[PDB]
Amino acid sequence: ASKRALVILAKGAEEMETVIPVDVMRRAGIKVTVAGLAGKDPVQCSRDVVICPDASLEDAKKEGPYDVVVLPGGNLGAQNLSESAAVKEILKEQENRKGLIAAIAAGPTALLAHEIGFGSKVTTHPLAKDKMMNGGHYTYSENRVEKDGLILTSRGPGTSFEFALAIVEALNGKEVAAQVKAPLVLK
Amino acid sequence: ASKRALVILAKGAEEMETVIPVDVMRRAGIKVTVAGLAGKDPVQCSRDVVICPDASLEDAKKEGPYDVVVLPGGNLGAQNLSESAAVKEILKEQENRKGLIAAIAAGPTALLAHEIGFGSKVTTHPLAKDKMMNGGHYTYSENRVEKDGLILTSRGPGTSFEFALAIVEALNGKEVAAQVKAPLVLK
Repeated sequence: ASKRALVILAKGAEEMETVIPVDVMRRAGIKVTVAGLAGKDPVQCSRDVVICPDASLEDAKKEGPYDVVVLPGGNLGAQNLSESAAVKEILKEQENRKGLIAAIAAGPTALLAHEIGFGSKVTTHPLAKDKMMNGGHYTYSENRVEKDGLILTSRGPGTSFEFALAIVEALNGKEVAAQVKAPLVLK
Repeated sequence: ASKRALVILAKGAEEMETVIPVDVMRRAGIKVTVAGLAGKDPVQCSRDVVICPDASLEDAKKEGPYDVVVLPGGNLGAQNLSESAAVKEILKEQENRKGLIAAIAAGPTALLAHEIGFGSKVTTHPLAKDKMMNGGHYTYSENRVEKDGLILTSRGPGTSFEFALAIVEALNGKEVAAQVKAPLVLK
């Protein structure tokens, strides 16, 4: 009955873009699984914050399917996601089953690497735009949060709450989103 | 030299109110030490995100003094901070040395527990106002970020960026604060 979310955590991930969505989704009653790309070991994020995943991606991948697969940003983190064959398979399967895919900041560049959702209108961190647009497989947007069907993208740490709340609305509805939002004291 | 910051991490701390300041301060070139209240073991935050401290508070306390002591929020986390004799001593020392003390959400209630900065104008998460105002030792504010001398407070996850940038400006200046802010893509 409860929606499930898979958050793929790789070394170099932007910790704020990882923690805000995980926190907000759990406030929404979503069962969130933080899966480590390299395994079950703790992950050293971009600003040295060390986060211990709930499980390895290899294991979490066997506990699917998920209502949403979340790709945090962070330059080095995104590169790790982009080079992962496991991630490629996870996203292809999610896209095939018509499941939501959400990526923030540099995270969307992983979609390009795995040829996911070509033709979609997307946004990324301003510094990741060129990389994301290489080949013109997507149409760029400056919106803080962009949702084109089952592809949901966002721009950076500063858009993480909007990003997370958009995921919540897509999975649990806007009433729940509004309920979760109020206590956050967002402007 | 570079400024130093001490972030006291206790079980039940709100992970967003912990990670955002740590991340933003490090982007500001501030040497941040995430110290675990109970020790050097991983800490289970309010929304189950597990964070590994850089060191135990016991050891971090020996590497002082710090230019700012940061108290994250989270109902249960703030309660642990409020009940800690180690925290009481650290804050008293910081207050006596005229060093900055910054607390967010429920975090300010730890200031009350340790009789820190009485008379200061402060803010807290709306649900922590009554606890903070017990006895009328402070004057309450609705401002998203309140700074009365060396006592800096904020309201919640949604004010974490404002809170963190306020700390940066207080330690490294308005110029550095603006430089760090731009890449965040804040609204």
